[PDB]
Amino acid sequence: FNYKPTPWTRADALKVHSDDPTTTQPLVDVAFPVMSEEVFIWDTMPLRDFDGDIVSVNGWCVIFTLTADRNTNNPDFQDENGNYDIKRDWEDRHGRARICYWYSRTGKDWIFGGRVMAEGVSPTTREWAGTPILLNDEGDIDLYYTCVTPGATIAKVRGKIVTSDEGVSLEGFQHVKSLFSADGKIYQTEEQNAYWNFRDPSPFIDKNDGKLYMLFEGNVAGSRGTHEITQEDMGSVPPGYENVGGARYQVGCIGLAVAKDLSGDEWEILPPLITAVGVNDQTERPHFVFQEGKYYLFTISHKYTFADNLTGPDGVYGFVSNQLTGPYTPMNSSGLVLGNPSSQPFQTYSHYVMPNGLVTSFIDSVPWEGEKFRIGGTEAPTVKILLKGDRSFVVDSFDYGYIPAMKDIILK
Ligand SMILES: OC[C@H]1O[C@@](CO)(OC[C@H]2O[C@](O)(CO)[C@@H](O)[C@@H]2O)[C@@H](O)[C@@H]1O
Ligand SMILES: [Zn+2]
Ligand SMILES: [Zn+2]
Repeated sequence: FNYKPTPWTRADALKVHSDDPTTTQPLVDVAFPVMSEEVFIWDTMPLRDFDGDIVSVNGWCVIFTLTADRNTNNPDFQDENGNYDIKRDWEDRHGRARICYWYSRTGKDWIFGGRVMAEGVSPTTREWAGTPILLNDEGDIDLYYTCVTPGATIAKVRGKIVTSDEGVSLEGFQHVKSLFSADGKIYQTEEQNAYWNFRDPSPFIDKNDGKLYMLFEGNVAGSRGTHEITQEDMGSVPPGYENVGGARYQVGCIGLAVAKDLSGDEWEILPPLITAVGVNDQTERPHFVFQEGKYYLFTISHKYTFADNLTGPDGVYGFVSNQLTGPYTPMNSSGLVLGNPSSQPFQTYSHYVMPNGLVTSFIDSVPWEGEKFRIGGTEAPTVKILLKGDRSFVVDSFDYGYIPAMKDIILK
């Protein structure tokens, strides 16, 4: 606990630039293909090891997805004229979220595997995002995920992957351990704020101290509307930029916890690494890339969760430090790493930057015709970025849902 969070300040957010082609996702084809007519996917969680490397097993790449049925022929998802309401179906998906797995030898053209957990295993019906960790070369996996409604609880469930020449099976994801919820002194609770953010575990082992940590999305503790916007939250804003409007309502942070030992069954909540008080309510899906001795800390956020008199695109923001606990500097001087183009501002979401520079996202909403839009619920084209010191550059584009492994684990 002997470090201070690094604030992402109003001054930093004033540097955010939409449509910088070095930090903008290429336009999604409005005629994009869909990976499944039966299911929607969104948040995609590649199988990884404790350092962030994407791993295949016996040559099979694996992804875990937040997943819901498409209610195309479900009377309950017809409007008053009896027609399928894809918008209502898509916006309802959060309440229906389940974690499923897919597999592929190529890192694309994913084969559907089905549910990770049998219905009823998850303490909450909703299964929200986290990270699947391959623990060893015996195929043991810990899926860290979020249990939502009632409350918001980071949890884990341990199972096994089995492979053959024809595919992959997941087995034994039967026992969920609840790890922790918001505490109220460091991280905001439901009691303090009905709209509190607490989700998306991303565990890692730090070789500098050998300890098992996790990132997660939180908010800074305190009753909704009471937070002080400090000079450190402002940063060095220019003349005329002192009016923050209702910015005290935006209190996102990247939380950190440490495991009592490497089993990861017991956790100690620590101060956050990044705070965005007066800047953004949502620093979602925090994840590291460890490169050239540096800590690259990425988080996803929304245009519409910026505080008054700031703005930026939906997409991936990031920070870099030489030390786990900071100080951090914003990537590309503003924080923005990969934003949606302003002509298709909601085309993709849940950007996830992998250590190979590949960034996956799902297709959300693309402008279609007049005021119509197309809903995705399918993978977006993967983007490749280069990380160079405290800057990033878009340098290539790949197929829809291309998420190759960085190394292949041979099971024993
Ligand atoms: O009906 C609109 C609704 O359907 C989807 C299904 O993916 O789009 C279908 C729409 O896309 C084309 O196939 C073009 O690619 C059209 O021929 C068809 O009408 C959703 O994306 C959309 O919300
Ligand atoms: Zn590794
Ligand atoms: Zn082993």
